[PDB]
Amino acid sequence: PDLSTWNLTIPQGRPAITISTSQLQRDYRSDYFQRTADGIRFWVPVNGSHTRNSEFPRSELRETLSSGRPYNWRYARADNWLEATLRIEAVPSTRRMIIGQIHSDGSNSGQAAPLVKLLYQLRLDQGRVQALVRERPDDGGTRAYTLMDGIPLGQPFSYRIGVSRSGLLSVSVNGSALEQQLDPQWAYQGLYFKAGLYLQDNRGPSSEGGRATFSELRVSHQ
Repeated sequence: PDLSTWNLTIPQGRPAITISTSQLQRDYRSDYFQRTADGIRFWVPVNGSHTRNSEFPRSELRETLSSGRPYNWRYARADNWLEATLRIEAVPSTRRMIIGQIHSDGSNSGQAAPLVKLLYQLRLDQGRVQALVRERPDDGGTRAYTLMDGIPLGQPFSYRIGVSRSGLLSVSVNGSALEQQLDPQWAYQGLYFKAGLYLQDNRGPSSEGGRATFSELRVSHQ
């Protein structure tokens, strides 16, 4: 996958370090992020470090300009899409983790919160992917929609998250989708894509954590 348009936050350093787009391009490799024959391999130990405003570790990409500068866009400028193919290889005790998001920069709202978070949850031996969407930028909560179930560890699945230039939010897994016209307050918020592994668990042995390989990861604003 093309890493030209991403920078990466890892679960090491206190607070957590953000690897620049430049450093990422120079074939950066570590236990937390590796370019493999199967794509990009993410790994986040449950006891890894956290960003200054979060309580959970992550090895997650954040959208940027090729210059490494954070890229926040308003949907009206074009058709925005994030497309991925991945397989979950390991999960933490809580058995859930964020695998993708459309986050808000909070430039024109009281908070910087995600518009949508894709959550993978392994229940026993079958994993399901839920889309947690918040109706308005300042909302305190989100609504969960199960897009797909029956995805065991190792089984590849695809997902796509996007917002049309007219404001139509589209979220899907294996093609199973949910479409929603965005509330007008979203039209003037800076939005950005994220992909990787963001845990929602922070306790356990170093041997515990989340792991996944993305065989496909494309971002486009056409």
